[PDB]
This record gives sequence, C-alpha cells and structure tokens, in this order.
Amino acid sequence: KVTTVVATPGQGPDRPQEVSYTDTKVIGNGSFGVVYQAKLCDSGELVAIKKVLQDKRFKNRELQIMRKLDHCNIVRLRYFFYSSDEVYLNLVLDYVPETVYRVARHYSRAKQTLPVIYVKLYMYQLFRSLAYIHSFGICHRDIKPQNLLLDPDTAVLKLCDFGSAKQLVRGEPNVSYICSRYYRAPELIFGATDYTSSIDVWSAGCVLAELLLGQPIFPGDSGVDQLVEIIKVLGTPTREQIREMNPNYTEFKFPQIKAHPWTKVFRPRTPPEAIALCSRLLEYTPTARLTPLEACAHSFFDELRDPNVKLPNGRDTPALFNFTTQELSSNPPLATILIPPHAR
Ligand SMILES: O=C1Nc2ncccc2N[C@@H]1Cc1c[nH]c2ccccc12
Ligand SMILES: [K+]
Repeated sequence: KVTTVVATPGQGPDRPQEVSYTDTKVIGNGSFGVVYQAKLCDSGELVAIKKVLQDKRFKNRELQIMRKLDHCNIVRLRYFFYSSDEVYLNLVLDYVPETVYRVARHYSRAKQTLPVIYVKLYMYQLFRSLAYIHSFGICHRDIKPQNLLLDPDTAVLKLCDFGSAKQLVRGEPNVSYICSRYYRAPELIFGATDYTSSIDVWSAGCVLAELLLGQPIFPGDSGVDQLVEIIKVLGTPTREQIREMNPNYTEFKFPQIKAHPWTKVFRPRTPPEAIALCSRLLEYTPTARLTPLEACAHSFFDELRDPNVKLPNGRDTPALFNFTTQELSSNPPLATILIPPHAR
C-alpha cells in the first residue's frame, strides 16, 4: 500500500509538496517515538522516518538544526511532515543501515582488529562533520559508533541521530547526564552544566580508541563507575584539571592514582600516531583537547593526503578535501595542511 503525505523539503525553500512512499517497516525505537524505513515512490530511494511526538507550543530542536546542516559527512534531511489527539513530527532522513558499531563488532567477534586504513577514513570524516557542526555552535552530545553510518562501497561516513544535539549558548546551562555512558566526557560526570562542544571531541576519542582496541576503552557500570574507568587509564586528575571541568558536585571517594602508559593500554602493534592522537583527544582539561580541524590535520591522517592513496577494494577515496569556508571557520591557516597541493 502507498502512503502520500504533504511534506516540506528539509534543505530546499519552505514549500510543501505531495510526497509518496511505500514498503514501510519499523526499524527503530526510542523515548522519542519510532523510526520507520520506507521507499520513495518517485526516486525509488530508501529513507528512514523518525516519528516524534511534538507539542505545538514549543519548537523542535532537532528540526531547527537539521535544516541548517548541509554536509557530505552528515545524514541529510530529505523532507518533514506532520501526522495525527497529539501531533507527530516526522523526519525523513537518508537511510544508511550499516554502522561503525556493526563493523567493529564484526571484527571483534573475530578477535581481530579493523585495518588502520579504515580507522583513518572513518575518524577523519567524523572530525569533518564535527568541525562543521561546531562552527554553528552546535554540539551533538551523543557521539557513538551506533550513530556513525557507513556506505561500504564508498566508505563514506555520515553522522546521524541529532536527537540530543543542541546549539550551546554561553551563560545558559545545559544538562549534564547526556551522551552514551562509555563516550561521556569527564566534566559531564562531574555534573558540569557549562560545557562546550569539546565534549564531542572526547566522545570521538573514545570511538577511535575502541577501533584500535576492539572493545570500548571506558566500560562503566554506572554514571559514576565510568569515571573510575577513566581514572584507571588517565590516573586521578589534579585539582587544576577538576577546576577546568567546572563540576556541579565537588568530589568522590576515589584515591589518588597514577596514570597508565598509553603504549601499554593499546596492543603492541598499534601505530604510534594513532596512540599520539588519542592522548590529545582524551584530556581531562576540555580546553586541552584538539579541535575537530586540528584532529584532521594530525599526522595520523597523513596517509589520506598522499596522492597515491586508494581504497582497499581498489576504488578511490571519497572527497576528503572539499572544505568550505564555513568548515575552515575554526582555523583558516590550517587549510595549507588539510588541503594538499595535488588536491587543489
Ligand atoms: O538518520 C538515521 N538514519 C538511519 N538509517 C539506517 C539506520 C539507522 C539510522 N539512524 C538515523 C535514524 C535514527 C535515529 N534514531 C534512530 C533510532 C533507531 C533507528 C534509527 C534511528
Ligand atoms: K509540512
């Protein structure tokens, strides 16, 4: 059976139009509602449909954000429409079934690690989309492998699920119990309500580490135990470090503990540039962590800037250097490193 609805295009001019889709099936569940998978009658293309109960009085954060964003490493909002005593906002997004979580798991059940080339690819695209959204003052606040969608053929990564995303404003408080526990920044565990988009960088570091290790680097049993797991690696933070985090709750029973050597945390083979990048992302002090652009310009990604580089299946790497001035907003003179002359 075919369903026709009147939907406004997410990126185009605010003009409604009739849109038709068929073959609808439930693929997702959350505290927000339901996520369906359908096929557009016109294009034949597959989409996901996130159905969210909305209150007329208040505007939807995710919708306001998805209409701003237009990036290759970010899931696209095709259209959006309302369905029936309550109203549901329906977001029509690009359907990409494969996730980084699924891929990593596939390897880790095999007890082997993902090839470094795939790791460099995925992470780089992640920092790109992050550099993009951070330029608007927008923080994703739910960076995790399950929200990184992959096209296996092109190896293109797209950030998705902006259900926790928000445009941060200085002086305005934000919720501390946010983000997936394993990827939750330390300041959040300290109850900080005045944090920056640098928490996403933390989460990104957690993703990188998990791809090198084959398992999550900080596997907390609770919101507080997560901190202990962090400590078991970074040691206990100095008072200056805790000050930078700006905690709502001052302290926990934990004793002073010396840090573990990064080298020893990872496997013996693990590349040094990878490890070196991890230590720069996973810092206690939020201001000490790299910006998404600085991370892209890291030595770890130099293999991608080689003019001879190709995919393992012989195909060419996706557009990795098509930077907009909006993306370079953070630090424009990094363009002479991010953009190799052969790519100009
Ligand atoms: O935008 C997305 N598109 C997708 N396409 C295929 C698989 C997963 C996703 N995720 C986001 C849509 C989404 C967002 N939250 C979800 C929860 C359950 C299932 C799906 C979602
Ligand atoms: K509409």
